[PDB]
Amino acid sequence: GEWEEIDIGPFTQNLGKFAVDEANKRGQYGRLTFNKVIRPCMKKTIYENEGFREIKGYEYQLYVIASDKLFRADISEDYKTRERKLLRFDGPVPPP
Repeated sequence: GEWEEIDIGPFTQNLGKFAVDEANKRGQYGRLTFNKVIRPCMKKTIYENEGFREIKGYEYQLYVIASDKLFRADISEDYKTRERKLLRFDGPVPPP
């Protein structure tokens, strides 16, 4: 089980804000207005495959409501620099 459901608290809500912010720069859905992240928020941890198998970072799967539409966002997050990248942002997706 590489995936782990995490809370949808302020940190996760801000992850959804990052997703909508990046989705707006992408422009695939035009200007979106972040509303909230809903359950479930899944986090997968990515490890070094060599040595002490340290954590490279994380990838999240978020269901983000933006402009009254439900989107599925996938975000990578580096472990050391916390720099985040929007991997995928698809919608409208069915309610999870």
